Amino acid sequence: SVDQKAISTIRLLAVDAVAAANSGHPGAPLGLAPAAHAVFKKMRFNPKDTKWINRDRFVLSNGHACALLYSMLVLYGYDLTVEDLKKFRQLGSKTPGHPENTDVPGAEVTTGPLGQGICNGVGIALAQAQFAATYNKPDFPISDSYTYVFLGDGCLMEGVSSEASSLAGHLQLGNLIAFWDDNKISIDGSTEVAFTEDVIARYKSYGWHIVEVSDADTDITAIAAAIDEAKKVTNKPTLVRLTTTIGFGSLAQGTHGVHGAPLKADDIKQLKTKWGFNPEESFAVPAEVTASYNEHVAENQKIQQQWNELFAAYKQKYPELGAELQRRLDGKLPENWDKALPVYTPADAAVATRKLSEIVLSKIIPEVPEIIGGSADLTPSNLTKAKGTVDFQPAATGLGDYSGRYIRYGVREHAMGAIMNGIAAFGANYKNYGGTFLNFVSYAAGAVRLSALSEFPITWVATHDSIGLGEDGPTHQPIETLAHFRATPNISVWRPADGNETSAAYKSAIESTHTPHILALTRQNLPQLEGSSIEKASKGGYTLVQQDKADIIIVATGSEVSLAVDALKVLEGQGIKAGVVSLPDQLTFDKQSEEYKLSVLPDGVPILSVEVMSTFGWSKYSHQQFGLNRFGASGKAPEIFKLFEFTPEGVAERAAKTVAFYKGKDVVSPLRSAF
Amino acid sequence: SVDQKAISTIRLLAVDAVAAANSGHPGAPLGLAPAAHAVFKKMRFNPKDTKWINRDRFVLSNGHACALLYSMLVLYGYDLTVEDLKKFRQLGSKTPGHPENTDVPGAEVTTGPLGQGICNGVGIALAQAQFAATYNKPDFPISDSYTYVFLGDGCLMEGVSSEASSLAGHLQLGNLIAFWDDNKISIDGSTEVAFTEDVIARYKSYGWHIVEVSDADTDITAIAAAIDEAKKVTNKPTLVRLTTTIGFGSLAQGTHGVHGAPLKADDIKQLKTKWGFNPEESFAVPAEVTASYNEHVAENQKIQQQWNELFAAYKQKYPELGAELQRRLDGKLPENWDKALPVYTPADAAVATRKLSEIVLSKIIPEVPEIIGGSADLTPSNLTKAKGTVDFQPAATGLGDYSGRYIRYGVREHAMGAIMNGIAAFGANYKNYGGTFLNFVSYAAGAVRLSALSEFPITWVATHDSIGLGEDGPTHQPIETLAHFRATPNISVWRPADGNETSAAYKSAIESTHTPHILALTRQNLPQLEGSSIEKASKGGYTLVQQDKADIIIVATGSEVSLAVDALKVLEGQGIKAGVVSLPDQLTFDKQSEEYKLSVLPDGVPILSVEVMSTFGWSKYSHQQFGLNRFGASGKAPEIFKLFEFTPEGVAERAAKTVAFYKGKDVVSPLRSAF
Ligand SMILES: Cc1ncc(C[n+]2c([C@](O)(CO)[C@@H](O)[C@H](O)[C@H](O)COP(=O)(O)O)sc(CCOP(=O)(O)OP(=O)(O)O)c2C)c(N)n1
Ligand SMILES: Cc1ncc(C[n+]2c([C@](O)(CO)[C@@H](O)[C@H](O)[C@H](O)COP(=O)(O)O)sc(CCOP(=O)(O)OP(=O)(O)O)c2C)c(N)n1
Ligand SMILES: [Ca+2]
Ligand SMILES: [Ca+2]
Repeated sequence: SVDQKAISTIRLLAVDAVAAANSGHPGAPLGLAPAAHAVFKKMRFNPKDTKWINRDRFVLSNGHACALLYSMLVLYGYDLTVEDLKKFRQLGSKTPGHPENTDVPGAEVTTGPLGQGICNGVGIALAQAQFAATYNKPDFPISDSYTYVFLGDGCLMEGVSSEASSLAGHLQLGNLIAFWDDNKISIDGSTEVAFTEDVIARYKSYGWHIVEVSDADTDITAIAAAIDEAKKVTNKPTLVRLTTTIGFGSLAQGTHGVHGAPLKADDIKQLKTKWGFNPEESFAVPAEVTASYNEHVAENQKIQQQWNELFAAYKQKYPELGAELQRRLDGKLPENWDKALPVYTPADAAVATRKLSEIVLSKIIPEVPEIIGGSADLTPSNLTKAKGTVDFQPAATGLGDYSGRYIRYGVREHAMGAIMNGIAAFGANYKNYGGTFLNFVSYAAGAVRLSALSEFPITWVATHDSIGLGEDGPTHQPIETLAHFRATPNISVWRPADGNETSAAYKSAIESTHTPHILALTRQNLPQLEGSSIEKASKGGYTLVQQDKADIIIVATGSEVSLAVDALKVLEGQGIKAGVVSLPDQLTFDKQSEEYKLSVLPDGVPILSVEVMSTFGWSKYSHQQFGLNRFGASGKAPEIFKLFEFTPEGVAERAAKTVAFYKGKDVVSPLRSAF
Repeated sequence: SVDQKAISTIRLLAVDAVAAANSGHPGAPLGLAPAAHAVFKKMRFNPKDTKWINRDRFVLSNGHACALLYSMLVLYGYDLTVEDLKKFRQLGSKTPGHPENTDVPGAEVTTGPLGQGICNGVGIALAQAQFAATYNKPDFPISDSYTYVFLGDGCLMEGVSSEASSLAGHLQLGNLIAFWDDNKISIDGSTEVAFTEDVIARYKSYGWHIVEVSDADTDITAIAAAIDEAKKVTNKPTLVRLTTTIGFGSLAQGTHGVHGAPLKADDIKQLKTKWGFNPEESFAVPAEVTASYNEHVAENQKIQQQWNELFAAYKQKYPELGAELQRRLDGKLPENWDKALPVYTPADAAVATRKLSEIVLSKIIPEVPEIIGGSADLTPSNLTKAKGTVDFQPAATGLGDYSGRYIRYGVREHAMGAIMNGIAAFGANYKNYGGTFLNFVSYAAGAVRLSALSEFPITWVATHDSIGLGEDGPTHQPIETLAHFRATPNISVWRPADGNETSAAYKSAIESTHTPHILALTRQNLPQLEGSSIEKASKGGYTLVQQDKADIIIVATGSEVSLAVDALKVLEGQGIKAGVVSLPDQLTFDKQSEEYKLSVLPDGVPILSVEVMSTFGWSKYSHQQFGLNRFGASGKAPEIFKLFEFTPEGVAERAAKTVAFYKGKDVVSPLRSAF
């Protein structure tokens, strides 16, 4: 049949791609080709409009199997060709060894790190439910799409998927349909060596629906029926158990050796002949397969055409919502939304930056409907919920509604991070955030790094940034955390010192389209600074106190800017004139012009950094660094600062030593380099 | 009864400690006091010998509840007193706001970051099973102890606990007995808002035994019976569901407000009067409670006394095993064990450092019985198993034995990291390791940081360290990872360049008693270096190529040392004389004498670092830094190095620019500072 020919075509494209690269993973593509064929036949999508907001989404969570995904995209006429398949795993190609959303048309997210994709699917489905609840009206199903996810044993072993699966079951996400590649083989061999749990019983315990397909090597009728069954269960996510043979058809099928290395040439020949293909030919695409797939594309394009007319009629019937939806699909924030950002003066009271963050959210959430977010069981400590908003919950629970804007993530930082990536991936201008303590953002590093690589504008509201949190002690107090994330490409790490800087940090985070943000916020109160503004803090680094005859410049962030200002006064009494630079975001600063940066960190003056955490990175901006390179302590926060000499006198002492160290030396800006 | 008085004493000590600090968590201590009383009565331990190797272990995974743990330790006469309780959460005290094994007698591990402690308990139980299988003989139950863990809803939400619980069920760890504080309250309120899964059904799906105690606020008889029941189930870990009221007895019992803030003074008064205590008194310890607890201590001490005689008789009956056990309990490695480390010369072939690591393990595992380890489903890629060894599995599976030495962790990096901490915490000189790709050590950051804070000598065998891995691409290629871990206090991060350096890295990792190690290892082959040795590499940094008239010194690590050596030859043809420093471990180097370090990085010469990852940290050792501060690429590894100019010519160009940049300047060692 044509279906059988399509499945063989998919299998052989994937094998041939791996063969051409002499690198990659043929086993799961061989095993999952029937399911991929069946799922894509049920999916609504437009290869010529990858951003249609009512498309079904597909996520390959077992991203090593991406020769399968690329083969589907090529066969369906996405902007990816057989010539691209021939360049699988080659430098600069559109077919990298794991899928990258920035590079691969039709890759919704970046996978390869196991466990992430299923969580991203949870986030796509969460966003779809919120979006539909916000916009759909009687006779206007603006959003009714599904989220289809493939995942393997490795994804099911990774704890992040347990977190997201528990939460997705709680949230009754009925448009999520996941498929487990139940092939009983991982890199170390049989799953009997390490993974003997009853997966289906576990998924039932989360409140998922289950469908089992015992012969998923051939039974596409049952796979299609499982999708239809899943669509009838509107209040539970579904797991479809696909019992497959890894490497189906290979001489080496059912073995770990077929997971992750190219097949032998004679094996590929026998695959081809058993399936009616020419063993002398590679990258074959039978025209009848193209014709069949083109029929489905044409039907999907007519569905999108009708959706466009539905949307036009929606704008006439619901003018306000229609204009809001249009603006979001255009990628534009509300005009002058930033006029809602709070502004402060030096006469205003001292406030912790966690509380300033609460106040920002309170003002901007009503103005910007595409902001949603939550906390990982730290809502009353991170201060992440705007009073009066409703939680995102299924209405059946009585605890919220899908139109809600605040997500109770539970104690699930890693899944929160990956779910945030999925919400961003949904599109529609979602600007979404997640609260935890800065030290526990580290639990989510796997997902945070992918926010950066995937270029998603997600935001971590990362409170309790330092030893300033006090008594909870060193298991809670960051030391290495900012260095870790600043050292990751494409992460804006804001550490605002006061009210105006906190507003600048949010302006950046919400306006972002390609850069994730981490906002490092305090438990303890900080004064409003003389010289701060949204305008200057938006530059990432700025001169807070200008001193034309400076003996030293002190560059600082966050809670240490006020400390630097107090140290300047101590230094005055010692006959030393200091300037102060505030550096709320190193990435934003780095992106400013060379001349702007040199105006902040000029030649001819020693520069001392002050930040109560690791000194790593700080030599970009300073000659000497005063930081904290040891773990913290459990005690009242002011006593910890005193212990470590983060006091006006301790800063002044180190500043005076810095001035003395450079006496008789020629000093150039830390911004200069040899290459 | 005295039991009732003991429970009240525990509750009120915990509340009074929180009150004195005006900080901390009274709710779970109030709810778990009955269970703590019952468990400690069943436990065998010696307050005067916290290291008795056959003690039962207790782990408080819900570490915020540590006022409960501290109260138990005080009441039992550990080296912790009521005066220490009065200093709860105060700077420098022995009663920090979360338990620290380095600080608190009777704290086996450091908890506070949720999810970790239960995984540590899995590791303690894994070690006990391996230890018992290694040493026990007929009539000689050298090791027969249990591992008791308390954990809450937050621990059950964290994915790391799912990973470890799946694995513990697979491993049939019948001496693990965990207790879930089922109080239905977390920080964000009722668990109905975020955590509605059927926990018991999930634990059954992992192969755990379940006991439910429906009135754990009072029914210590049932808690004791649950322990007895768990002890009869020798082939499954047990979860005991303790249905409790958070804050039991408080006016605010059963609310989120009692989780994490001090009780009101009038609330404490009514607690005291309802339980027969004086509301005017704090830190009361009724002498009848002390007497009852002392009886149990005296009995436990007689049990340890008999164990000491059993051990003496064991040494007579099993002389070789007895001497091995004695040496391990003394904390000593085998005499001259390091003579087994492989040594190489520059005439030997190029080898990837992952393969050099395999070869080291092959030589040292037979010589050092306290080495055990595993991989997170990457055994044939990390090369972490010595040929001929048997896996750690329950014999019932046919796949291994508890005497085995190799652990199949599955795709569970985070739990692997926390399990490694538990194996170290068991003691008996265990030197344990865990393999994954360096980029996925980041999945385990929560546990890695605790290895550092807890001072455990665990080892990560972290292969595939860079873009040198090639085609798997940027989702697999570290950039930020070494900077992150080097910026964490107390982590040795070895990046050996060749065979001799890899042996030095293992010498350090195995000899460690207080510092975790990460060994960053290559996929790709590297040459044996002229000038390397175990002796010099043991210093962490050393002069590989000395040049008395150097125009520049190039400092490098790992795969970039050979690159620096090749660049030196290019530079010679440009009339530039270079020296080369190899810096296999920055932490070890930092610990050398100031004079040694200056002999490696002298004044008066520009120094350029070369390492194909983040430049963060490198200014400690260099004036200019050539690194990779962007994500990688999917392609053949040599092509990626060429793309980013990590070639002999690209290094030479930057070295020549560095020499020119410092012409006419006075240059002092990067090791100098102002303070
Ligand atoms: C978070 C995480 N941890 C481990 C992995 C590693 N891993 C993976 C890879 O890194 C690919 O993403 C490796 O396959 C890698 O490409 C090779 O080991 C490289 O070989 P070499 O030639 O360099 O030696 S896949 C994998 C588990 C496979 O088990 P599954 O059951 O999920 O997939 P299957 O049905 O067997 O195809 C596992 C465990 C990952 N991708 N993500
Ligand atoms: C990995 C991780 N994530 C989050 C936490 C935070 N957290 C915790 C803490 O950081 C303490 O370790 C906080 O309590 C913290 O002390 C306060 O929020 C500070 O308040 P503030 O005055 O500074 O505002 S506890 C916690 C969840 C509590 O739920 P459980 O059900 O585990 O405990 P319970 O029965 O309610 O006592 C949660 C979620 C953690 N300890 N570990
Ligand atoms: Ca599998
Ligand atoms: Ca709880």
